[PDB]
Amino acid sequence: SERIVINVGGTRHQTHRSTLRTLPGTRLAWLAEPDAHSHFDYDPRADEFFFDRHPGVFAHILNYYRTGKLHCPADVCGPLYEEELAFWGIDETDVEPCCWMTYRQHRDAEEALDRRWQPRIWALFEDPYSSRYARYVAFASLFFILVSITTFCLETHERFNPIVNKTYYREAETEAFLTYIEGVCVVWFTFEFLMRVIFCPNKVEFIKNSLNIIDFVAILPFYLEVGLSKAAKDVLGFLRVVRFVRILRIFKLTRHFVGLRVLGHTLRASTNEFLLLIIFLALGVLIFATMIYYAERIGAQPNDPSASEHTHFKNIPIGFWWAVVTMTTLGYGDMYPQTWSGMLVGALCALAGVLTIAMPVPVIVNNFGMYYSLAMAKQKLPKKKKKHIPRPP
Amino acid sequence: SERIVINVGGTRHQTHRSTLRTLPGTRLAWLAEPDAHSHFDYDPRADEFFFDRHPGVFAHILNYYRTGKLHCPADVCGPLYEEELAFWGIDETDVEPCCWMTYRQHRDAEEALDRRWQPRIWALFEDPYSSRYARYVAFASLFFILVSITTFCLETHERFNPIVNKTYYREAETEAFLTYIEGVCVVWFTFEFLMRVIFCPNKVEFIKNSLNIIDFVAILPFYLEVGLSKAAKDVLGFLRVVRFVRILRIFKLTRHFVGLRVLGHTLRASTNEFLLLIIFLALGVLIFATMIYYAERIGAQPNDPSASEHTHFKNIPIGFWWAVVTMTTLGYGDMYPQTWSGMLVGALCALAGVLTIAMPVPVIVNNFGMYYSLAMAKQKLPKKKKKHIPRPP
Amino acid sequence: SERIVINVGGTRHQTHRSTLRTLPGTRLAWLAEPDAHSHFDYDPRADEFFFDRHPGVFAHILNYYRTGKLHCPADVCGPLYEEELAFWGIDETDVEPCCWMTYRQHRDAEEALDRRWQPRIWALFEDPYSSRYARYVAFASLFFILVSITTFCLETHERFNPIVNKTYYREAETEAFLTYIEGVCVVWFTFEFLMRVIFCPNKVEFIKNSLNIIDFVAILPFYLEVGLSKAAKDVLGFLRVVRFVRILRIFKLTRHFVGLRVLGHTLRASTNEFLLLIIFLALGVLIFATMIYYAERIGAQPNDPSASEHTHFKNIPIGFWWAVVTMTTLGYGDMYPQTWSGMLVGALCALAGVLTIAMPVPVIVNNFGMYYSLAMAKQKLPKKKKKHIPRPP
Amino acid sequence: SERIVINVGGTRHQTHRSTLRTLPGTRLAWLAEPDAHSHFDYDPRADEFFFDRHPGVFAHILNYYRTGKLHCPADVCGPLYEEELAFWGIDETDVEPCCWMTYRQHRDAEEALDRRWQPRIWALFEDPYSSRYARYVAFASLFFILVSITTFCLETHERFNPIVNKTYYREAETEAFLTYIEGVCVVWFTFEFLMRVIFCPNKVEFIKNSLNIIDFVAILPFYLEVGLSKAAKDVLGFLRVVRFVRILRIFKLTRHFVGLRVLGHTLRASTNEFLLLIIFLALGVLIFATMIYYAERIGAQPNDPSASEHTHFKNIPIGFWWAVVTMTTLGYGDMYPQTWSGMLVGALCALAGVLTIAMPVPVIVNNFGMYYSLAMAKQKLPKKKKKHIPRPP
Ligand SMILES: [K+]
Ligand SMILES: [K+]
Ligand SMILES: [K+]
Ligand SMILES: [K+]
Ligand SMILES: [Zn+2]
Ligand SMILES: [Zn+2]
Ligand SMILES: [Zn+2]
Ligand SMILES: [Zn+2]
Repeated sequence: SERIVINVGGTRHQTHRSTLRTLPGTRLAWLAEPDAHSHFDYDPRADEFFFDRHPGVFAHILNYYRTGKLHCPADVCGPLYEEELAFWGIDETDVEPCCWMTYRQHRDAEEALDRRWQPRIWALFEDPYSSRYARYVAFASLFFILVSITTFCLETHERFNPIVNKTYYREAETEAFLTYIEGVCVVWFTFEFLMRVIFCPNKVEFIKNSLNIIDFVAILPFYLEVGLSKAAKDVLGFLRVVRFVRILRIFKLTRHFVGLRVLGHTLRASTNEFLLLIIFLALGVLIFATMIYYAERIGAQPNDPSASEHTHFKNIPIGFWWAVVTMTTLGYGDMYPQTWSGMLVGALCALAGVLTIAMPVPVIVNNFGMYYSLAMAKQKLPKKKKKHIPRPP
Repeated sequence: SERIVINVGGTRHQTHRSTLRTLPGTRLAWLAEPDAHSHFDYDPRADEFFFDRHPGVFAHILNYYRTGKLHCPADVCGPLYEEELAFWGIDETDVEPCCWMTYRQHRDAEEALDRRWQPRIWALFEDPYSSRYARYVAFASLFFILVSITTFCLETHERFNPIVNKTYYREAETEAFLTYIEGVCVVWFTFEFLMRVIFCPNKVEFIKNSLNIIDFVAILPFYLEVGLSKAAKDVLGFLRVVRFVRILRIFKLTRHFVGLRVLGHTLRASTNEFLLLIIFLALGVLIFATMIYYAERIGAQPNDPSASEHTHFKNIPIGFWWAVVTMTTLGYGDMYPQTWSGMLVGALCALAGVLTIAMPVPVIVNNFGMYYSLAMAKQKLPKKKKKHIPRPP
Repeated sequence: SERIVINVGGTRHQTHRSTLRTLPGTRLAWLAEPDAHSHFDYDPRADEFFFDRHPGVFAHILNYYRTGKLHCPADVCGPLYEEELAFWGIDETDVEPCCWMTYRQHRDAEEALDRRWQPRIWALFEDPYSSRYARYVAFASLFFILVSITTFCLETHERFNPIVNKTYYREAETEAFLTYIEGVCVVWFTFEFLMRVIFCPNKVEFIKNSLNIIDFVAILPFYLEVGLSKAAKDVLGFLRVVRFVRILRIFKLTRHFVGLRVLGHTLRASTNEFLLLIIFLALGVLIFATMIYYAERIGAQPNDPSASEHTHFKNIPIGFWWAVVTMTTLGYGDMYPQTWSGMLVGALCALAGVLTIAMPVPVIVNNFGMYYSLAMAKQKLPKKKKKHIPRPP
Repeated sequence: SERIVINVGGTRHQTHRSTLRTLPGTRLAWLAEPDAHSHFDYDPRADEFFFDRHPGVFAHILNYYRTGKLHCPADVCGPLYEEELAFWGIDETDVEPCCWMTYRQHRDAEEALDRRWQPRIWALFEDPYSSRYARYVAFASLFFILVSITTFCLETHERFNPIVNKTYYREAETEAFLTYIEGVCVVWFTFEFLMRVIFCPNKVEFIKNSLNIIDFVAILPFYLEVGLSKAAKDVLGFLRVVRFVRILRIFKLTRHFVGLRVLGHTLRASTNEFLLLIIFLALGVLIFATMIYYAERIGAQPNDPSASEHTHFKNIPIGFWWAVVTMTTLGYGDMYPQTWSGMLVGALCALAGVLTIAMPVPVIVNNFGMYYSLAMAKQKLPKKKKKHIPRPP
């Protein structure tokens, strides 16, 4: 009467029926009731109920019954404790904030990290290692993306844009070689795009796929040569700006990399820290721009009609630029303080920038480290054969 | 006789009566005395006293009785151990320094993180989400603060300050548009301020509130147009300097952010590390300024009458500026060593600066990380319903 | 029947025969079978099988039998748990990914960190502390390597390369003193190399040794003076480029240092993070170069025939250089944005560079820290005498 | 026979006599012998030996007996485990390298952190808080040290060194005010120094005290005015260089600070990491200086007689300066690559510098963090009254 002995995995836990009776609806509560002999495993020889569970954590569960606050035992992996409290009926959203960030850590990382010829057609878009043709087409598309990017970067150069005379417009024209190489790359990319269009299951998600969007936007300007006078000039002007995306085709290749998927998950999972960093920088930039603009006017020469003639800080927005360059410890040197007051404000800006940049960035860095370790583990670990054949219920 | 068996949560702990008798006044000490059968729960069948507590930590408490030094078991959350030793009577200020910083960690973070129409009137100052009018007034005050700040930053620009001729004073005058927008913003802010003044409970703390102080100081210069000749020029000169605070109205909006409250708590809780960083920087700056000023004179040309003509380091304070810019790895390039001795001193300055900046900043960064994790946890965790109905004493 | 009591190190673990029978082939499975009395140690008095093992981890092993997922107890060193599960028959490649990176940590670090006168001849190449002649030859080779390096660095100077007139070729010739010192150093190094050639066991690995390769490549140019007209000029031109390696002889001395061996192991063990860092930098550099080149053309003056006359960003590759200098927070200041659009892109470049540089570098830094702590431990720990005399099987 | 039951703190540990007999000379070994009933506490009723010790760690000690390798249980503070194994007789220098750096951590930090009127005379050198006169003399010496330093820094300025004509030597002379203030400060410091000389116990250590050395060296130049023609000019020239130490008197005041004592202990305890950092920087600087000097000559114009006319990298030592400025991400911009090859080498230099600077600096930073946390703990913790009255042996 009032003393009940729980036998968990061969370790006898003793407690009063009242302590079990505190938290109702849970399995131990039902144990405390007078109709428990039939309900649960029990032997009249020793008057102990037997549960075939880890005892080392049942200590902590029973502690939640005793004191009233549920904590995570720091000597067991989060998932192990999760499964134990799941069996005992304790709700997992009860743990104290002192032990919540380590408990809900692996599960946060885990959640963040998560007709006959049609297969052979689609095998050109599957993983490279999934076939030999796949690994060849992947190498070829890599070569052609690189050639496109190099053509772009060389097209913007001077050596390949000699000035010429047109009869009466004077301008610089691009070499023919570049246009020919661009045509070749467009032919290859359009062939690939048409072959991919051949098989397009769930065309809504195919259009929602950012990669295919980038491909089509990148292939639009060249194919607009036939389509393209007054509107034609504006559309060409925006067509150069569209061609600006042609470097974005490199993500098609780098998507199969692991570190980049981890980086995408890190970014999408650390929005709060990015917003925090941007707010810190905005406040710092504004405050220090105002401070330096006013400091640099103290020593202004009275003779000059303008308020500031000898200082780079002729207004506050210029202060914004200097404040960013100085807080990130970049320090180009295009504009710097030139008055003792300006120098004081500048030293404060450098130190405050180091601090308010080093506040949230370590949070973000720890997120990436955790996700990368987990992803590399899940990649390295050989595929299991589920050695444990579970017993029937 | 001399062998007493303590039954804690179904685990029998055995020890000599002397070990219990060492630390007097505590509950176990009273257990050791010969008048313990009535005082505590005890059965003559097994000669064991029964305590319904976590046994895994009673091991460590009894260890304090045995050896004489109290430690924190690194496998339980600090608050759990705190509550257990609180029950057993052990003083919490006895733990060894090896295990004090982790024990008193959550409790440090926790402490650092902590007439009919009058409600509807005050509802304009309450949280935005607390109503719909609140969220609208909040959006409107955001718009008007941003307009005030943009007017300020554009007022300091040249494009909006064209030079003019006044008849005989020559100066640049600000555009009328800016003055009109400023008047509009002042009208709105004064309306808000008067409505807030309508209801001001505990007016002493209302005046002590830094936000209301900033509001009044920011609204004083405009309203001084009517009040405002010899004293008037000085008060206008200081009025521009007062208007310098008008950018501080952005804290009124950003106070409801979480990262900023965490930053305020971090700053206020890491004063020692800030003083340490400032002392390190002062010693480094002084020492390296002297060293570089003397190094740069070794190669001074004898012909020149001045001691230093070819060096930027004409004196030591200039050295202060260079030493800050160089120790923070900023490196503007306005002044740099130009003598082999100067270059040696410069390399030492760069390395020593990296080191004495990276000494205390990680301490501060860890503080912010801990406070931010705890605050984000306490924000995310859904409000509890206190499932545990405590038993009557 | 169905209730089996395992006695591990004096702690009785109780469980059903089914739970043991789940995972077959393991020792506990064989325990569950009806032919277990003879097979294992067992007493009919208490009906318990006795195993003389750590019980605190047998809890977790039996937990793997019960639930079906094997975890690492965070309260025991990885090697201890490894040895226990090795005894019990559990495969070590079954642990959950939540507890794999800490389990397989020490073993990863450990694996990464791992005729009469012929002995006296070879004693000149052995460790310096291994003899007295060894420590003397080591000091002497240090002196001579340093003299060679100083001769090199001074040979490239102007003070030692005065212009002269040759009769009709005009050029600058190196001082004779440098050539004499070089000859002396070559004599010493060739004597050392010949003495080492005297004894060369496993000559294949001797040739595979990078140090001996560097020695021979460094000693080739001088000895080619006798060997060395049209081909002679090209071979001299490449001989200067070969002599460029003469600074690599410093690794011969620094190989006996500990931090450098740890750094070599860190590099070779963190290839993935290096590839990740290089990919991040390549994407960032490409993207930001394109963005800044296009941003800086928005404000281009229309009068100029060239597209860009007032900007340092005349093409995209120049953008590559600026993007590296700006993302590493180096910021020389040779080229910087000069247009409001350029300044926006520049601020984004600085922040994104800090982030994508601080992503993988902490992983690499943690690797080096772990390897260095382990190597310093293994160096400090005095050589053991294996106090534990193991019992015969 | 062969089965011995050890009762440690009420938990029965069972093991074979052979396992105890493995490690000889230790207490458990003596337990295993047949003459153990009299030697140790033992009851024939239960055939168990009773030890009044923590059982949770006796598990691990007995594990050392069983397997043969001693590990540290990660759930107990290092000192607790130290004291337990000290009682059991296990040598502490046996623990495995996997668990040595965490075991020997607190003890490393701890070791690193460690006639009638004569008392009133010496009370002027004792701690400021130790009296009222002490706190006053401390404030006064602070004021006078600051005045000396300000006089120094202003003496090197131009405003206070106007050029004058002496009749025939032309030079700039220092203002009289500075000399008068210097005389006053020297009078005060000499009075303090004489009063301290009054009482000088253990005069050998008084002379070995670096602070008194600095005081005497700083006070020597002024007092040499009376002592001080040909030798006089050289001694004055070195006297300015001696006066260079006058800024070192600030350590007299800052010695009572805590962060500085922690920094001194950190430096003295991290010599290996400093040597490692310096070696890394020397190799990096040498290698990259050579690489950039050779890279920048590829694009050298053939017309120029000199090898390099258009590059800042006219020789290799200049490369040393650039390599330091670039590896520390300082980047003054006085010299930077101007050739595509030079730019490649420069990008490599920036990245390699970040890496080989971030390798050992985190080790040093962790040392400082550990020492600072321990020192702040030992400072905060109130002085104990040793509640535990130990029992007589
Ligand atoms: K910089
Ligand atoms: K710069
Ligand atoms: K810089
Ligand atoms: K920097
Ligand atoms: Zn786990
Ligand atoms: Zn907790
Ligand atoms: Zn271990
Ligand atoms: Zn402890």
